[PDB]
Amino acid sequence: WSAEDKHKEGVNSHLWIVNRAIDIMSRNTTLVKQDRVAQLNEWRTELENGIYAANYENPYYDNSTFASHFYDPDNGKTYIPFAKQAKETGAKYFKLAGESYKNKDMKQAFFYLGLSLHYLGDVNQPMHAANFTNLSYPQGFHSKYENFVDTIKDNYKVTDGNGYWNWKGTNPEEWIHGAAVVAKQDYSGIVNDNTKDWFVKAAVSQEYADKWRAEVTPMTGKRLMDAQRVTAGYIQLWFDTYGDR
Ligand SMILES: CCCCCC(=O)OC[C@H](CCP(=O)([O-])OCC[N+](C)(C)C)OC(=O)CCCCC
Ligand SMILES: [Zn+2]
Ligand SMILES: [Zn+2]
Ligand SMILES: [Zn+2]
Repeated sequence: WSAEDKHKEGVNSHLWIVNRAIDIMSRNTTLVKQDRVAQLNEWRTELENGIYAANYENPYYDNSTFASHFYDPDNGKTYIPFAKQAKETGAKYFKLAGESYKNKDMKQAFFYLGLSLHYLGDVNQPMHAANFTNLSYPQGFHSKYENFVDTIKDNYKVTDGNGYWNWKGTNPEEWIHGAAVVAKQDYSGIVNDNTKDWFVKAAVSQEYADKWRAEVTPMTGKRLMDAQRVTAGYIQLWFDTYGDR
């Protein structure tokens, strides 16, 4: 997903997903301790820095190849042989964030959590769970799709307090893998002969530009809503794990 601006949801789908997940936690009045939401907002600057940094600097963006932002649940690999993938990388920052938290280094803890949330967010994007990059055919489709998502995401906000609490085990890797499994299933709903064909013809015909956008919207809405619920459960897990007990 996009992450063009560090603090603006308008062009940062990653930030939007996290903010909506926090809203889910805020709406939940039977399980979530609201002081957890207070802490996230207190260290929002560091959190947002982490969400953003993943796409703009080393080692997070792997020398501009973003290899660590991809993870195919079927073979457990990213799109470049032997490179690090989203599951191990996302889990790495989830744990680093927790250790910092336990040591009262809030700035470090929330920056790392932000990074971890970025990776979790990415595997919810079908293309990232299928190793379909901006260089995959049709070239350029990956980025144009994520840019389009920013224009319609607000129509798919989750408005209840039901996050996927304890969705998977206590191991963050299970959460990232689980999200990728579901996302890859919805891959064909976004990338297929039709959308590929229309995207290419969209170059000369606005008529076709509207066609592929419409075609991928339903599945996009579903993916965005799932991403919100999973992220809320992931954050809740982080606090249950490192928040004393
Ligand atoms: C020269 C143009 C750069 C565009 C690159 C791009 O759109 O990357 C998207 C994801 C990046 C992970 P993401 O979080 O979904 O990033 C989206 C936003 N952004 C690329 C602007 C940082 O990575 C790839 O597809 C790898 C191949 C790169 C080809 C040059
Ligand atoms: Zn992304
Ligand atoms: Zn992407
Ligand atoms: Zn990314």
